[PDB]
Amino acid sequence: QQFLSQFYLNDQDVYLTSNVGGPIQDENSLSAGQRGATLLQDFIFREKIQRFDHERVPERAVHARGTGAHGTFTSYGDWSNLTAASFLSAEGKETPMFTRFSTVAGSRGSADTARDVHGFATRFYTDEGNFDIVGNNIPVFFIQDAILFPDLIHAVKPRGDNQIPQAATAHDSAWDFFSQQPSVLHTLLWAMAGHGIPRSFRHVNGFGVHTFRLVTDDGKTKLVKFHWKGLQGKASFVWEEAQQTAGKNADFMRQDLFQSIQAGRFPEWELGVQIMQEQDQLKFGFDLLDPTKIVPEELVPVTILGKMQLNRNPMNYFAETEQVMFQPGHIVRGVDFTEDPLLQGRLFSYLDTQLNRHGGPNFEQLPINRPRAPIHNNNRDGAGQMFIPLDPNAYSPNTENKGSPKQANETVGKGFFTAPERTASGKLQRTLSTTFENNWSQPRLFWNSLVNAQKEFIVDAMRFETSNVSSSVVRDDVIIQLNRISDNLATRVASAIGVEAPKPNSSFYHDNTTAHIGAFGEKLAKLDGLKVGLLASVNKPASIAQGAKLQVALSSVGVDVVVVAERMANNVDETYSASDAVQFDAVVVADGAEGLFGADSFTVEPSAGSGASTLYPAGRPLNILLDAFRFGKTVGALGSGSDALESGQISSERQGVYTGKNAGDAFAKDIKSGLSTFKFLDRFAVDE
Amino acid sequence: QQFLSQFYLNDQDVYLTSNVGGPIQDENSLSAGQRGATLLQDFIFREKIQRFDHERVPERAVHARGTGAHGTFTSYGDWSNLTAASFLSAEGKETPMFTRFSTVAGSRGSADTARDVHGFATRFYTDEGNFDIVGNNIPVFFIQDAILFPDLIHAVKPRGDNQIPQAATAHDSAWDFFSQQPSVLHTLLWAMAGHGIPRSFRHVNGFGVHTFRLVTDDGKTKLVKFHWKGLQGKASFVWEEAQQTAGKNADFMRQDLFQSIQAGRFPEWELGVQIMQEQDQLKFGFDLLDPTKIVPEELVPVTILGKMQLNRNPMNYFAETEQVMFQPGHIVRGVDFTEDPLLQGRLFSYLDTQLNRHGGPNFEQLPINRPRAPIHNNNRDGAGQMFIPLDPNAYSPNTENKGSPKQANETVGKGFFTAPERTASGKLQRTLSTTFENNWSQPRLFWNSLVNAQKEFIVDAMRFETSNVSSSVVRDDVIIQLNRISDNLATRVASAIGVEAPKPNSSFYHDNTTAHIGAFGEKLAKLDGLKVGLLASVNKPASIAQGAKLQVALSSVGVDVVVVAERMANNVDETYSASDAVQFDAVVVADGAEGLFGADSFTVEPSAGSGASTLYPAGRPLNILLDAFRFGKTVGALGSGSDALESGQISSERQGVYTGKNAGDAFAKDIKSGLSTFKFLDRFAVDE
Amino acid sequence: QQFLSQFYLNDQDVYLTSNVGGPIQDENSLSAGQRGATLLQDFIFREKIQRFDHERVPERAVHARGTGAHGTFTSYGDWSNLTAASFLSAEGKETPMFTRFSTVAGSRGSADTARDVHGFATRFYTDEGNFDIVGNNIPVFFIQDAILFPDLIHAVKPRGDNQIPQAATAHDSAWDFFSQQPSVLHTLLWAMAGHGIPRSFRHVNGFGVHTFRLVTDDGKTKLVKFHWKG
Ligand code: HDD
Ligand code: HDD
Ligand code: HDD
Ligand SMILES: *[C@@H]1O[C@H](CO)[C@@H](O)[C@H](O)[C@H]1NC(C)=O
Ligand SMILES: *[C@@H]1O[C@H](CO)[C@@H](O)[C@H](O)[C@H]1NC(C)=O
Ligand SMILES: *[C@@H]1O[C@H](CO)[C@@H](O)[C@H](O)[C@H]1NC(C)=O
Ligand SMILES: *[C@@H]1O[C@H](CO)[C@@H](O)[C@H](O)[C@H]1NC(C)=O
Ligand SMILES: *[C@@H]1O[C@H](CO)[C@@H](O)[C@H](O)[C@H]1NC(C)=O
Ligand SMILES: *[C@@H]1O[C@H](CO)[C@@H](O)[C@H](O)[C@H]1NC(C)=O
Ligand SMILES: [Ca+2]
Ligand SMILES: [Ca+2]
Ligand SMILES: [Ca+2]
Ligand SMILES: [Ca+2]
Ligand SMILES: [Ca+2]
Repeated sequence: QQFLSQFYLNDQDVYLTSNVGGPIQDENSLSAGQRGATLLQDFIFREKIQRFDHERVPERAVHARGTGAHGTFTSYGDWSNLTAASFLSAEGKETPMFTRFSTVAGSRGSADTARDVHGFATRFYTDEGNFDIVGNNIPVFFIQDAILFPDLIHAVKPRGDNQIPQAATAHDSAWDFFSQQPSVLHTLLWAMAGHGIPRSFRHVNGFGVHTFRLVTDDGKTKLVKFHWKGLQGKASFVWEEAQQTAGKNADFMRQDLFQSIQAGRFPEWELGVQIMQEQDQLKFGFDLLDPTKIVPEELVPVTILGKMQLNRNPMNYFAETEQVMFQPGHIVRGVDFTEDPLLQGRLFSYLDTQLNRHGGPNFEQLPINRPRAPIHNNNRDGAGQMFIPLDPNAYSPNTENKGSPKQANETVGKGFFTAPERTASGKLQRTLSTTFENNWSQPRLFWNSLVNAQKEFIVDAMRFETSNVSSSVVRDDVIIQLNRISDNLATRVASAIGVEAPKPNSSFYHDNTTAHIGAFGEKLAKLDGLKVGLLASVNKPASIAQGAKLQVALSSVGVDVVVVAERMANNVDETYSASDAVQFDAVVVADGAEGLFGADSFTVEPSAGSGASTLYPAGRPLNILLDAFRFGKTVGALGSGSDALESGQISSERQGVYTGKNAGDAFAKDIKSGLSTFKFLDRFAVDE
Repeated sequence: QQFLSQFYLNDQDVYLTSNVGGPIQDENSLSAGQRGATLLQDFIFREKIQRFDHERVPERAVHARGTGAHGTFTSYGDWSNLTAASFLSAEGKETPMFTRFSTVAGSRGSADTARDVHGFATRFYTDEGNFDIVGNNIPVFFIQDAILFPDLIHAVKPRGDNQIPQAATAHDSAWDFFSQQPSVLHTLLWAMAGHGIPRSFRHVNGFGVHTFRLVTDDGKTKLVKFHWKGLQGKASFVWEEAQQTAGKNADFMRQDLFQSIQAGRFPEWELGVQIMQEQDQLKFGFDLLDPTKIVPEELVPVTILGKMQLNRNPMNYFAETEQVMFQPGHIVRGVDFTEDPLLQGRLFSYLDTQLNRHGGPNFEQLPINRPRAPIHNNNRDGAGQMFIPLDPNAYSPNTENKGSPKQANETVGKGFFTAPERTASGKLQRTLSTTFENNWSQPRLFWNSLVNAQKEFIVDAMRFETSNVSSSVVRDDVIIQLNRISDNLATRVASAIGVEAPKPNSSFYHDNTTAHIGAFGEKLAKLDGLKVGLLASVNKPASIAQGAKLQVALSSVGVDVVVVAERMANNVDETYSASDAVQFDAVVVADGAEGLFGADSFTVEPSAGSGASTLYPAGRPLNILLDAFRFGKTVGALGSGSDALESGQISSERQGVYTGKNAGDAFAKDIKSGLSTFKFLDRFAVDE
Repeated sequence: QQFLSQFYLNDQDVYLTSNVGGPIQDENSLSAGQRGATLLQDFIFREKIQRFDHERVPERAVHARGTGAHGTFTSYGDWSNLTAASFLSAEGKETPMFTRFSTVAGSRGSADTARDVHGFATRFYTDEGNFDIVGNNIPVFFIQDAILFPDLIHAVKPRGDNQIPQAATAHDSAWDFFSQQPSVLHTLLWAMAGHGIPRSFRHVNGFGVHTFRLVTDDGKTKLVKFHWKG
């Protein structure tokens, strides 16, 4: 906020002006008489409406729906023996960042909690150029060659004739593609697991996906995978809960990130690399160049390089978040590409697509895209040229500008250089590498590694999605492919969708596992920004007062208590009308609120002597409680509030149901335990 | 320069970087082996070539060919009793300016010296907003309603089928339009006179064309015409000279301006207004709203308000000159529009057309277009948004931003306001005003007011142009219209083009004149930047030495002496091969150079022993001399240099031919007298 | 469909081609060897990805979320005593139409069932030119002068800092504008009633909102409101 502040427009206590600084008024069109026609000479009208008429720019072709934040990177060491990259050159060295998180398929107003792969794009504004790692929350991708991207995306996006369905793979074309292109199976399993529906952007990890090269000044290389290890913990929804959130708060995840940062609860990730040798490319039984494969951490551990903290919200979403233009081609000395055909083609796309978004070639001149390092080159002109180059002789080699700008390379001026030992060999060809052909072993590895509940969630997701697939041909092709991963998986999905159970095809079956790969099964590391909804009543003021008492006990772990009541009164945060279970990570019925939770509240006729409230829909309080329970959330009750649990047929003997006499330390302890468990998986049926 | 310098990129003694600050080299593509194919991952190649591929923007729809300079305006007074305009509020108040001069019809890269109307666009960067007067070097325009602009311009521009001819009205469609739309006749006469082919942009006046309103803080108005009175004086070419210049130096006028500013010979114009009352709109015998009419200075004198000086060339032509986007809608408090239908429609076009040029709505954010005043409004977003608005509540009326930005109007915040007594009355209609119907009386006024030679130049121009009109219908229609101006004019043109001499139609004939309206007839006020070509010979070093001697005698009046010889040697500026009469305002043959001017030099056989030079084309020196004479320029000879005059059959008794013994003060005095006269009109035949 | 069919591209049982008619394959990038780098000379790759990279156009500034259908209008009469409009000149005269329905505030991909005013835009492809009535499902609008449109829309649309909330008036700026500009109250009541959340586009009426003029060949006029009665 040193650098960007030069572009700020402050509009506090000032007179309105045109875009060229003439003071104006803008509330009435210029007319010929009181009731007359509007005049063409009204330049105030036309300038104002013209800016409005042209406000929009094309949404991103993929990842249109996203949110961003500023942050800072701190290096944990001097990594110069591993890479020449300046931002990693010293312990404690700090580098500004901008990060954008996103879904993939949906357009820009689609719901945050759609099931999808998620983007995780991080820019380092380094002292030797902008460096972008444009990653995902899943370490593998659907396809093995960038040329297949429009096929994949056309298949997952809405139908060409009617543009249905929005932000969903639950339609024929998507599953047609997945089953025709089995490379997709690994990513598919991740997306059908908890990783497709995370609780927030703070509760995911990030991955560069591709193998990259790190390069030292003397040209030595290592092969790496980039990791962003989240310091909050993994937390994910179940499907029915994600759907409900989409209806109640389309902005759920962007709101969570914004509010956490405003509250000073800065989320953090550690940057790590799996460090490998050039000679390791084929050593592990798969190709390091294949973006559908993970390197299990049992084989190569993650070496931690430093830490990113997100600590500042944008001032203007459009200027900063909408306009940020990431490119994997934003590379710096000390990093190089590999021959991963997915990565290779990506490099073309990100330079080209900004011409669509920006409408011209000078997109790197936007404040959010500018480097924090000097720019000196012979590039010229183009629409939207915001600089005035003083050198009128824009060519090399020259004598007219005394040989400047000067060439920079491996040995002089700290130039970028391609890793010097990289070689090409063989015939020019359009082929699929024979090393890429195992599409099934790693999906089985992932499947083996999940807790039973998460295996079920995958099954339930695929049952849901493929029941929406009309084509019998597609449904059958899907089951055949799933069967090559696991006969159990295929059989459990087939039974819901009218497909005969397949016989085992054991070519790729195995029992290998890798640890903690699922979204479920580990406790949260931090509870920052989680919310407890305290269901209270204005008719019993002592119920409302329990909010403040519970809050004081939970403040130190960064948990907010939200007081819900029938109407806005002192110390009430929101009304039952405006509330839903999906807003809260835990729900607590306050002592004295139990009268709102009658078991007949859903269907009772609102007669005068029923004394039903008009302040919220029939059964709203009980609905919040029951939804919270069914979704697997921590539920609690204080004092007589436990009567509400009985009305809802919720036994206090169940895990994740807590009762307390009052809102003391003993109760807060239970709630903290519940919140760290996050979801109580014993409430979900599993196939026998 | 304090403002624009923040956008400067200095590339002296620096390493080459990408657009995002990464040091690079850019001289070899990345290849697979020494003789291999280029790799897609070469981001250095692609960023460099993408910038190049997108360098161009659409040329302006009209006035594509032009040049600009920075300057400063000084007010001669406190004009607050005449106008609320801030830049005219104090004696000695200074305001930065940018000015662009242009032709109209030709594309980018067309010749400076095409016959055309010329643009004269001046921006004042005032403390209360940018104010543009977008004018021409002729006070009247061809048409009376903006809606006819595409018709006029399609007719004047090249044919639709083959795009011939460039930058010329000498084709059927132009003269078809002129003869079908007699409103065009007044501007046509100005353009066919010397005003169509000026010597330089320093030697023209400027005009706002339209009647505007000036308005005081209390709402009182005057009607005005804006004038830019040039302080150098009017100077113009003859047609055959303008053509030869187009062949030898397409950049003649832009070069003249650039070099004059570099030499510190800053051209100046005084801003003036003819001040009239609202009640004067019809009382002069024509309508002040009619842009085809002048107000003769005999009826209303010009009141001088201040002075513009142009004193700094751009640093980068594209960034500054190509991207400057003028608008008559860039108006400030203290000025208002009139109901001139040409002005009225212009207001729409200049806001719309910048969307084409810039490719998006944020063109006022380009450095050259930004105001030197604060911007505060609720306009938002759009492609190429270079600001970050801090106010997230971009609407009025608001409480969320405490009611800011606040409305500015006549009485508060110094807002723009429409002159409060302007009224509308009558039926909505698409009609030509009955007050606009006299198309011929003022053309006759202009014709009457010219010296005989300039009458002849109009005749000669029309003879040239209409001899290139194939259609007999068009030729006949032209003569009919000209005849309504003057039977003399019509008959003189008709005789060249095979049209029968028309009978007089005396409806609009009159004998009134207005003073000094032509481009010819007055002496120059300043000789700054005029050029004397001294034709010398390396074989007679004393001839070259006369250059320095003549230069010393002429340096005090800002005239340059250019020494021309066979080859570059000490104190030689140009070679005969690279020289032409059109480069010089006067040509002098040096003592000792006379041997180069033999009468047989055009046709002698260049055989071995003939002695003829290969250093320049046959007859070049004599050609320069004879061209200079025929074009009407000052011609001189020193010492035995006078033998060259004898060879060219040029008698020294002729006006504007001067001889002397040596380059002393007496000869220099004669040259200054010749340069002040500029063109010797007695060398041109006139109809009897 | 006779008119639009000339622009149809039929891709049943055909070989794949480039945009300039050259038969191609598009499933593997051209590489230097089996595991090598992708070549710049792969024009098949670049044309395919360039088309993809540039698929999107800006969404409409308002009414971004909408759907359309083709149809046909039939005149019930010869209305020449009321209007010179050609498409209303004979009983039984038929004119092709296209209609788009929409919400107002939400972006592309926002929910159909957001509470909002709804667009009802109908084009008549008449024999004397295209005629559009660009209407809404509510007969009155929030503001009385077009110059206030960006103010209304900036207030209703998501906050400038964080772009929250999507497709909703349930935030401070919207209600700030509504309460500062009481002209908005009539439309507000319609939108807060069932008209803000219809069951479908088939179960709403349409309105031109503005008073228009109808004019006969001899220049006689009536003032009208246009209605589409479902
Ligand atoms: C050849 C096409 C192609 C392919 C194969 C990929 N992408 Fe990409 N992606 C684009 C073409 C593209 C794009 C069309 O160029 C986008 C849309 C907007 C933009 O700036 O780039 C983009 C955007 C985009 C964004 C959003 C950046 C932002 O927030 O603005 C992310 C996070 C990713 N991609 C991530 C990935 C990952 C992790 C990939 C595989 C490992 C991947 N993409 C493959
Ligand atoms: C309605 C169409 C129209 C009409 C009737 C006029 N103009 Fe204009 N003119 C334009 C439409 C336009 C334009 C298409 O909007 C241009 C082209 C580029 C631009 O910025 O504006 C322009 C450019 C343009 C320029 C170039 C500004 C520059 O250097 O960038 C000048 C000097 C003028 N015009 C002068 C005039 C004069 C003195 C007019 C009559 C008194 C006139 N124009 C009538
Ligand atoms: C001056 C600004 C302005 C104002 C005051 C209005 N509109 Fe409008 N409207 C636009 C500016 C606009 C626009 C920005 O020009 C749009 C966006 C996309 C487009 O084609 O036009 C548009 C789109 C648009 C659409 C979508 C057409 C489609 O489906 O593509 C409809 C149905 C309406 N408007 C309806 C109305 C109604 C019934 C209005 C009041 C009676 C109204 N608008 C006032
Ligand atoms: C890098 O390795 C070298 C040689 O082994 C040694 O000087 C040093 O321990 C290392 N330096 C850093 C940056 O840790
Ligand atoms: C880098 O540039 C320098 C200076 O021109 C040159 O000497 C050197 O050989 C270049 N190449 C490499 C690979 O270092
Ligand atoms: C303006 O007019 C008044 C009254 O006629 C006069 O006294 C005053 O000097 C004028 N102001 C200027 C700046 O000329
Ligand atoms: C200008 O605005 C002020 C303050 O809002 C208002 O009182 C006044 O009527 C306006 N003045 C004119 C001349 O319209
Ligand atoms: C000159 O103009 C005046 C005023 O319009 C007019 O009365 C007079 O007749 C004209 N005289 C000549 C010489 O035609
Ligand atoms: C129009 O009006 C006339 C006279 O009132 C009437 O006779 C005629 O039938 C009308 N035309 C139609 C088509 O209704
Ligand atoms: Ca391949
Ligand atoms: Ca329990
Ligand atoms: Ca008119
Ligand atoms: Ca010649
Ligand atoms: Ca003489």
